[PDB]
Amino acid sequence: MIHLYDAKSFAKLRAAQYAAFHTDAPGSWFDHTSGVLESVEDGTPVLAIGVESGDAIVFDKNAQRIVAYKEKSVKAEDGSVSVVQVENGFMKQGHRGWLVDLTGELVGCSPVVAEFGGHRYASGMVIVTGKGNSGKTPLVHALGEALGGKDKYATVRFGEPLSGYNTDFNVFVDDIARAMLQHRVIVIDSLKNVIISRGAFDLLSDIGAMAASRGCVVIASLNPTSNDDKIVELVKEASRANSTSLVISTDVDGEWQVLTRTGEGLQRLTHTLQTSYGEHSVLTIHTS
Amino acid sequence: MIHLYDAKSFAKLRAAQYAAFHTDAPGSWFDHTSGVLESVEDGTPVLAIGVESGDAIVFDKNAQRIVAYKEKSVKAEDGSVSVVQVENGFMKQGHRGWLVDLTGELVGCSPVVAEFGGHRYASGMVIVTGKGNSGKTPLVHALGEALGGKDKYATVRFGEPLSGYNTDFNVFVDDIARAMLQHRVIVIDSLKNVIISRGAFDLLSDIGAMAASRGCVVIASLNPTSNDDKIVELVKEASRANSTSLVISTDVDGEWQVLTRTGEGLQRLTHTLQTSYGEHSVLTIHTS
Amino acid sequence: MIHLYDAKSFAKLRAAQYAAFHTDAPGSWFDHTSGVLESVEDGTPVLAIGVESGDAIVFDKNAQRIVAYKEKSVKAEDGSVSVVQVENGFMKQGHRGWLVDLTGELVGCSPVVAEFGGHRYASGMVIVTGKGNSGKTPLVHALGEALGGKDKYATVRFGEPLSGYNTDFNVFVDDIARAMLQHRVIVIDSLKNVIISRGAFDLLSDIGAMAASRGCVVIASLNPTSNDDKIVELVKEASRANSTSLVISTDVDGEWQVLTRTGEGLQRLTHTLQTSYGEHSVLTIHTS
Amino acid sequence: MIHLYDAKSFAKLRAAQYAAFHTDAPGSWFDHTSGVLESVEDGTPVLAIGVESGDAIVFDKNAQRIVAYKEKSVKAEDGSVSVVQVENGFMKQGHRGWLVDLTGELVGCSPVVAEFGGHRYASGMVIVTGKGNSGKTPLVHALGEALGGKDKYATVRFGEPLSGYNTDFNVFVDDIARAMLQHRVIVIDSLKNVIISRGAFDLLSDIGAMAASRGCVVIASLNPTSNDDKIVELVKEASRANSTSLVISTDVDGEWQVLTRTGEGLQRLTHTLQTSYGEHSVLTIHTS
Amino acid sequence: MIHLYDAKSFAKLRAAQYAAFHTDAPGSWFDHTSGVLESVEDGTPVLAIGVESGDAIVFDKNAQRIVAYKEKSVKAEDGSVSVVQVENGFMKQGHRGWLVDLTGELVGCSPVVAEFGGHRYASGMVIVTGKGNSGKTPLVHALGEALGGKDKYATVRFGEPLSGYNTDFNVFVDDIARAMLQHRVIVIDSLKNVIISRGAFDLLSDIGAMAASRGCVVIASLNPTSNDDKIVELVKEASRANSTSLVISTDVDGEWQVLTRTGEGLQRLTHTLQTSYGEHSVLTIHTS
Amino acid sequence: MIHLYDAKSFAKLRAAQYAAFHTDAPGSWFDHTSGVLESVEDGTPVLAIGVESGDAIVFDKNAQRIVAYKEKSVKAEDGSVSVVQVENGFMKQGHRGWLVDLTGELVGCSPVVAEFGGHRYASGMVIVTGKGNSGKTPLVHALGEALGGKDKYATVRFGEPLSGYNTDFNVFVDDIARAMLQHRVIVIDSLKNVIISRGAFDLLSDIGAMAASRGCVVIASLNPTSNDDKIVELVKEASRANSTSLVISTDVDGEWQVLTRTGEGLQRLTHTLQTSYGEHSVLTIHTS
Ligand SMILES: Nc1ncnc2c1ncn2[C@@H]1O[C@H](COP(=O)(O)OP(=O)(O)O)[C@@H](O)[C@H]1O
Ligand SMILES: Nc1ncnc2c1ncn2[C@@H]1O[C@H](COP(=O)(O)OP(=O)(O)O)[C@@H](O)[C@H]1O
Ligand SMILES: Nc1ncnc2c1ncn2[C@@H]1O[C@H](COP(=O)(O)OP(=O)(O)O)[C@@H](O)[C@H]1O
Ligand SMILES: Nc1ncnc2c1ncn2[C@@H]1O[C@H](COP(=O)(O)OP(=O)(O)O)[C@@H](O)[C@H]1O
Ligand SMILES: Nc1ncnc2c1ncn2[C@@H]1O[C@H](COP(=O)(O)OP(=O)(O)O)[C@@H](O)[C@H]1O
Ligand SMILES: Nc1ncnc2c1ncn2[C@@H]1O[C@H](COP(=O)(O)OP(=O)(O)O)[C@@H](O)[C@H]1O
Repeated sequence: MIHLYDAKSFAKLRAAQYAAFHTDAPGSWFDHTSGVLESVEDGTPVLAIGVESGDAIVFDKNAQRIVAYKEKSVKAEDGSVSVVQVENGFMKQGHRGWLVDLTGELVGCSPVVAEFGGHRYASGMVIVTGKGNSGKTPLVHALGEALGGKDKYATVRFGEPLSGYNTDFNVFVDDIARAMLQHRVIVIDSLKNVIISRGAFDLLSDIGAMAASRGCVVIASLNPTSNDDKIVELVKEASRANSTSLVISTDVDGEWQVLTRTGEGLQRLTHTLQTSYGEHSVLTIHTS
Repeated sequence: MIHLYDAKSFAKLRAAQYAAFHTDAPGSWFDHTSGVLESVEDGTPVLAIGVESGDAIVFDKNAQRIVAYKEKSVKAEDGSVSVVQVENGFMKQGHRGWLVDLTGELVGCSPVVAEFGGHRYASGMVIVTGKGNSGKTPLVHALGEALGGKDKYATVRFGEPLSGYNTDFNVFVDDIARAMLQHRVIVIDSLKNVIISRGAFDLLSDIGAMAASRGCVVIASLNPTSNDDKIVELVKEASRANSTSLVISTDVDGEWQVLTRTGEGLQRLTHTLQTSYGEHSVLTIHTS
Repeated sequence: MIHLYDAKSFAKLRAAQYAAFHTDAPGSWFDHTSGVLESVEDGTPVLAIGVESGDAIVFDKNAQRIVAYKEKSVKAEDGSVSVVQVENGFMKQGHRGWLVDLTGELVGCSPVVAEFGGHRYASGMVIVTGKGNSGKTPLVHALGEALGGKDKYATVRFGEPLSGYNTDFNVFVDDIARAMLQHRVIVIDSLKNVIISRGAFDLLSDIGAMAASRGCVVIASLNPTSNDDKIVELVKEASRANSTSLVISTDVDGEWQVLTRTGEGLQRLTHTLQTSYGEHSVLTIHTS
Repeated sequence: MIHLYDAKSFAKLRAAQYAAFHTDAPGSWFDHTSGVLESVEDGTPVLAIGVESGDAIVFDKNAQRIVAYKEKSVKAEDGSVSVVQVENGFMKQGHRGWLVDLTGELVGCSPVVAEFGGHRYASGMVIVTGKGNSGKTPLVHALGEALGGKDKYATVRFGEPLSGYNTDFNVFVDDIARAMLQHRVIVIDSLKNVIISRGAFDLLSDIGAMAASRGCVVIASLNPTSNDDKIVELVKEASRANSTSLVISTDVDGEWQVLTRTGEGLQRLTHTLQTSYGEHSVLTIHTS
Repeated sequence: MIHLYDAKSFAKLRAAQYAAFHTDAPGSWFDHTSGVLESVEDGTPVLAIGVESGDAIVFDKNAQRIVAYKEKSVKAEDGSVSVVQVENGFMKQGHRGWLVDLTGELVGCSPVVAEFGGHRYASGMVIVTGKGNSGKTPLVHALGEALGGKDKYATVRFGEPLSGYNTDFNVFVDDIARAMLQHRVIVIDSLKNVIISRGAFDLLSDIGAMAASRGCVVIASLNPTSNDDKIVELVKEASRANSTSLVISTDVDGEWQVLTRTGEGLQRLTHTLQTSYGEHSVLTIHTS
Repeated sequence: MIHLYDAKSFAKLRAAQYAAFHTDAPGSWFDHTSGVLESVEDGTPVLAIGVESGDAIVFDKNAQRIVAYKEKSVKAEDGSVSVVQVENGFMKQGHRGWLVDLTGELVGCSPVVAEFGGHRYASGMVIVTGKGNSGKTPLVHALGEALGGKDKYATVRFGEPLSGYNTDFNVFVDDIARAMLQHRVIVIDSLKNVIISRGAFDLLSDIGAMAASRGCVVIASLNPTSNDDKIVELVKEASRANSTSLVISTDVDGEWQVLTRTGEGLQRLTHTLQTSYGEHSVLTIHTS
C-alpha cells in the first residue's frame, strides 16, 4: 500500500528498519511470516509468480498450485482494493508477489536471516557473481550451509548441462515459489538461463522483494558468460541493483567481498570472506 | 483543449503563469483542485492512467476504481467533445490523464507546491538522480517531509529488493493514482523498474503533467543502473526533459542542485541544497 | 492524383508555384480553402489523421469526428477513384490527409501564410529546433503572434510536464485536426513525445503537406532530448526533410536562422531573426 | 518462368537483349506491351502491387482496381501454373508484378525508352540521388520532359511537406500502378517516405522489373536524409542495386553522372549531363 | 534418418563419399535420383519448400503442386516415422526438403555433377560472389553452359530491375523446386533479394542439401550489395558455410577461384578459372 | 525437485558426484537409465523436446511420438506435483526434458560415458569448436568411434549443404530424441543452423542436461560461421557455458584441447588430443 509519514513517524520507521537488521534475533522475521502464512484461510492464494510467457501461477500456503479461484476482493487500510481470481491454472485478476500482507507498516527492511562468523546477513536476494569462469557453485553451497546453521538449506537447480538439472523455466519458478514458501535459506544454481523472457525479467524484478518480505534468503550464482573483460562491471551493476546483497569474487584466491543493503535508505555494509577447499571441492568459509 | 491568443491575451497568460509559481500562496492550487474534484458528480471518472499493457484504468474522486460506466460526452469551450466509457474495468473511450478539467484557460503552469528554506518548489514531477548508487532515498524522504510541511507526505514504494515493496507495475499505477488524488506531497522510491513497457513509457510521459495539473508534487528517485559513466548525462537529459524539476547529486558530499522549470516558457531556476545524516540515516536539509 | 506535363505546362506550373509564395496576397490561399471547406455538403468527411495505433479518425468541416459514413466513391480527371467509408469511428476506406480537393490543379506550393519584418513566410510545417534545451517555446509563441498578425494564433499543447498539458497522442491529433480546420496560424508545444508510434510517424510524414494544402502554418518546437552533440545535426536533418520551413538556434544570443522551402523544386531562402525578452519571458522578434 | 539454354540459344538471347537497348527504335517496347495489354480479356487482372501492409492490390488493363475475381489458373510453357484470385479488394491468390506475360522469351532487357542528346536511355527504374540537400527535383522533371520527347510525362507526388502531396503509401502505389499502366515516362517525387513497411520494401524490390517489363521509365528522386557524409555511399549502393539506371550528383555545379545497365550481363554505360537553371528554377539539360 | 557406425563401417562410408565425387561417372547420381523419382507412386509428394511466410508448398515427381493429400506415414529402417499431409495447398504434416528417400545410407556426399576443363564439379549449391558489383552474371551463365555439357541448363531469374524478372519470393521457390525436379544444371540470377524472410532463410539453409541429394548443381550469383569493404569477407564466410562450392572474384581481370567441398569431412579443393568476353558480353571459361 | 542439505548430506552428495565421474564403471550410468526406461509402463511419456516454434513434442521409450495422452499427475517427495498431458501431438501440460526419474536423488553429475587413451570422458554435451572452418567433422567422428568403444555411435546430420542432410529443425529434434533414447554415444554434425528460433534456444539450453541425465554423450561440431576473429572467443564462451565438455582447436596441427566439467562444483580437467589423417580423411586419435 501507500504509507503516510511526518518527521516523527518517519524516524520511528527508520529505527524499526534498523532494528530489523541489527538487533532482531536472526531468523525471527522468517518465523513471524511463517505464522502469518499458517493463519491464512484454507485454499487462499498467498503467492503469484510469473511463468515464462508473463502470465502468473498462484500458490497456497502449503505450496500447492491453485488452478481455480473465484474472484475475491480485499480492502487495505490504504483504501486500495486487491482482487484475486484464478482460472484454468493462471492468475486472471491479481498481482505478482505476495497476495497476503506479510509486512504491514514494517516495510523497507532487510530482515536479518542469519549470523555467521561475526557478521549478520540479510534476507532477500544475494547474487554471487564477478569475474571468473568458476568458483561460484561451491561458494553458494558453503553460504547456504552456513546461513542455514541449525537448519538444512534448500537447493533449486536450473539450467546447467549436468545430470538431473531442470532446464524448463516454468518448473524453475515452481521450485522457487515452493522454496520461499517453506525454507529460510535457499540456493539457486544458477541464474545463467535466467539472464530474455517476460517471466525471467519478472523474476529478477520480483525475487528480492519476495524473499525480503518472507525473511528468507535466496543465494543465486551468476557467471558472466561474457569475457573476464568489463561486461563484468555491467553484470555487477545489474546484479547490485536487483539484489539485497552482492557477493563478488576478487583479485585474491578464495576471497570474496560481501556488500549488504541493510534496509531502505540505510547504511550499506561490506566485509570479506576467506575460503578454502577440502575433498571433492567442498568449500569452507573461514571465521576464526 | 486548444487556446487562441493575441499579444495582449498572451501577455496576460504569461503573467498568470509567472504568478502561479512566484506569488500564489504555496499549496493553494492543490486546494483549488481538491475543490474542483469534490464538486464532481458522484460516480464521474476523474483520472485515467495506463497499466503495463497500455490499456488504462479509471478512478473516481475518492480514488476508487470505476469498473463500468456508460458512454458520456461533454462539450468544451473549444467546441471539442470529450467522451468517457468504462467497460470490464478498462477505459473503452477517453484519454489518459485527468478526465475532468482542473485548469481551464490556466495552463502551462508549475503551481507552487510549498516553500522551504527560502525557496519555492514547483508541483509536477521532481526526479532525484545523478551519479552514485546511493543517497537518493534519504533525499527524497527529506524533501517529502520538508515540502509536506504541516502535512504528511505519501510514499509509493516500487521495484526494490526490500521487504514489502510491490514489484507489479499495475499496482504501482494504482498507488500513484490514489496518491495524486489524495495528497499534495508524494514520494516514489523508485523509478528503477519503470525506465520498457507501454505503461511505463506512458507513466514518464504523463505523471509530471498530471501532478502539475493537480498542484501536487511527485518526488521520484532514479539511480543510473547503468554505469557512473555518461550514461549519467543521458539519464540527466532524459529526466530533465520529462520532469518539472530536477535534483542532481554533485562532487561535494551532501550537496544537491535543484533545477526548477517555473512554467511554460519561463525562467529555469537553480539553487543548491546542503544536507547531513543523523541517526538511522535520516537526512536533514539545511535551511536558514 | 497523377499530373501530366510537357515543357510548356511545366513552365506554367513553376510560374504558378512561384507566384503562390512570392506574389499572392499573404493568407489568400487559406481564405480560399476556408471557402472550399465551408461549401462542403453537410456531413462530408474532409480530413483523416492517424491515431496512435496507425488507424485513422475522420473529421467533418466543423472538426467533429465522423463515427459512421456509408461508402462514397469519387472519380477524378485522372480516371482514379477515391473512396471514403467510416465505421465505428474509424476510416474503413480512404487515405490520410484531406478528403476533399482544396486547391485544384495547383500542387507543390508553399503558399504564403503571412508577411512580417520584410519577409514572407510559408504555410506548411515549421520546425523550430537546434542546440540547447531552452528558448524554443518563447520563439514559437512570438512567431505565432507575428504571423497571426490581425488574427489570433491557436496553441496546441502536448507532452510536457506542466499544468493542463494533454499527454495522450489521440487527443493531440484531435487538437491538430481542429486547429488546421479552423486557424491559419498554429503553434505546437511540443514534438518531444511525438519523436515511435505508427500515429506519430504518420504525423511527421503528413502534417507539412496537410498544412501547406490548407495554407495554414504549423509552428512546432522540438528540443534535441539527446545531447548538444552531433545528435543535433541528425535532428536538424530529419526536421528539414519533413518540414516546409526550418528555424534553428545559433551561436549568437537571441538569434535564429529561418530556412524556407518556397515550393516544389524552387529556391530555398534564408534570413535571420533577432529577438529579446521583456517581462515574464515574453519574446519579441525585432523588425525595424 | 524458367528458361533453358545451350550455347546457341544463349548467344541468341544476348544478341536480342543487346538489340533491345542499342538498335530497337526508342519506345518500341512500350508500344509492344501496350498492344499486349489491350489484347487482355475484359476484367482480367494484369498487375498486382503491394500496399503498406504487404497485401497486394490488383488492377486491370485500364488501371481500374479489381475487388472481386474468381480463382483462375493458367499454364505457362514452363509447366508452371499461375493462379489469380481477388477477394474483398485484395489478392488472395497470385503474385506481385505483372499478372500477364509481357516479355515471353525476351527477358533480361533494359528496353530503350528514349534517346536524348546523343544518348539512349533505358526503361526501368532510374534513381536520381547523391550528395546534397537540393537539386534532385528539378533534374527529375527535366529528365521527364526530355525522355517524354513528343509525349507528356506523368508525375507521381509523394511524401513531401508541400501543397497537394499525397502522404499515404496506399495512394502512392495506386498512382504508380496507374502511371506504369498508362504512360511511358513517369517521375516520382520522392522516395523519401519510401526508404520500412512491407509494401515499401516490396516497391523497391519490384518497381524496376515492372517498369523494364512494360518498357516505361520511372525516374525517382532520393535525398540522403542523412549527412553529406558517407551514408551517401550506402544510399548509392542500395539505389544502384535496385535500379536499372543511376543518376548521381557530382563535385561540379550542375553536373550529373548517368550509369546505365543496358541488360542482363551486358555492358554498363556512363555519361555525364550538364545542366542550368532558367526562371522559376526550371532546369535545362544541355545537349549541343 | 540417423545412422550407426563403427570404425569399419565408417571407413566404408568415407570411401563411398570419396568415390561419389572423385570416381563416379559425372552426372550419374542425377540419373540415379531421376530413376528413384520416376518410380514413386502416382500422386506421392516428393519435395517440400518454404514459401515467404515459412509455410511449405509441396510438389509431385512431375513438378506439379500438390494441393490436397490425406495423411500417409512411412516406416524407415531407423524406426523413425515420416508423415506427409497437404491441405489447402500447404503442408500440414511433414518436413521441408525431399519427401522421398533419394540417398539411403549414402549421405554426406557432393556427387560429381560434371567434369569440365580437367576439373570435376560438385552437385549442391555453388555461390558465385566476391568484390565487385559486376561480372557474376556472365560467369554463372558460362558455368551453366559448361557444366550442362550435352544438356541445356535451366535459368531461374529473380529480383533484379530488368525485364521479365519475377520479384515475388513465392514464385522464386516454385521456379527452384521445378528446376531441381527436372534439370541437372540450374542457374539462379540472383540471390540479392533472398539474403530477411522466414522463407528466404529456409532457402539458404535448405537448397545446397536438396541439390546435393538430387545430384543437380545450383549456380547462384550474389553481389555484395553492401560495400566493397569487408563486408565482402562476411559475405564470403556466410556463402562458403552455406554452399557446397564457392566461386570468388580476384584482383586479376577475368580470374576466379573455385573452392569445392568434396564431401562430408573430406578435402576442400581449389582451382582457378580464367575467362574472357566475346560479343554481347558472352563469357568463355578457358580450358585446355 | 528441490533438495535439502546440511553439511553432512552435502559432503555425501559431493562424494557421490565425484564417484559418478572418477570411479563408476564407464557407461554404467547409461546402462542404469536404459533399465529404468525399459521398465517404464507401456505408453508412458519419457522425453519432451522443443520443436522450432517453442512447443514441445513428446516421445515414449521406443522414440515414437505420443499424439494423445490424458492428464496424469505424479507426487514427488518434495510435495511438488509433476503433470503430463499430450493433445494433438503436442505437450499440453508438463516440462521439457525427461518425464520420468532416471537417477533418483543423485543430481549434478557428469557420469562417465567412456574411457579412452588414459582419460575418462563425461556424458552430457560436448561441443567441438574453435578457430578455423575445417577439421571439426573428422574429429567428432573419431571421438564418436573412440568413445563408442565396443558399441557403434549414432550420427545425427543437420543443416549442411551435402547429400542426405536434413535441414528441417523439427526432424532434427526427432533425430536427437531417438539418439538419446537409444544410444550412449551420439555425434551431431552440425550446430551451424541451430546457433535464433525458440526451439533452437531450447535445444542449446536443454541437451547437455538431458544427455547427462541419461548418461549418453552428444558430440556436436560448431564452426564459427563468423570470422577467425575474437568472435571465436564469444563462441567458445557461449559453448563452454552450455556444454559439459569443450573440445577446441589449437595453434598446433592436429592438436585439440579437451576441457571437462567433472560435475557440479567439481574440478574442471584439461587434456590434449593428438590426431592424424589416414585415407579418405579418416582421423585417428593417438593414444600410446
Ligand atoms: N579443489 C579445487 N581446487 C581449485 N579449484 C577447484 C577445486 N574444485 C573445483 N574447483 C573449481 O571450482 C569450480 C566449481 O564451480 P562450477 O560450478 O564448476 O563453476 P561456477 O561455480 O562458476 O558455476 C570449477 O570450475 C573448478 O575449476
Ligand atoms: N549514515 C550514513 N552516512 C553516509 N552514507 C549513508 C548513511 N546512511 C546511508 N548512507 C548511504 O545512502 C544510501 C541510502 O539510499 P539507497 O536507497 O541505499 O540508495 P539510493 O538512495 O541511491 O536509491 C546507501 O546507499 C548508503 O550508502
Ligand atoms: N528572461 C529570460 N532570460 C533568459 N532566458 C530565459 C528567460 N526566460 C526564459 N528563459 C529561458 O527560455 C526557456 C523557455 O523555453 P522552455 O519551454 O523552458 O524550453 P524550450 O523553449 O527549449 O522548450 C527556459 O528554459 C529558460 O531557461
Ligand atoms: N535558380 C536556382 N539557383 C540555384 N539553386 C536553385 C535554384 N532554384 C532552386 N535551387 C535549389 O534546388 C532545389 C530544388 O529542389 P528541391 O525539391 O528543393 O530539393 P531536391 O531536388 O533535392 O528534392 C532547392 O533546394 C534549391 O535550393
Ligand atoms: N564486354 C565486356 N567487357 C568487360 N566487362 C563487361 C563486358 N560486358 C559486361 N561487363 C560487365 O559485367 C557485368 C555483367 O554482370 P551484371 O549482372 O551487370 O553484374 P553481376 O554479374 O555482378 O550481377 C556488368 O556489370 C559489366 O560491367
Ligand atoms: N587429408 C587431409 N589433410 C588435411 N586436411 C584435410 C584432409 N581431409 C580433410 N581435411 C580438411 O578437414 C575438413 C573436414 O571437415 P569439414 O566438415 O569439411 O569442416 P568442419 O570439420 O570444420 O565442419 C575439410 O574442410 C578439409 O579442408
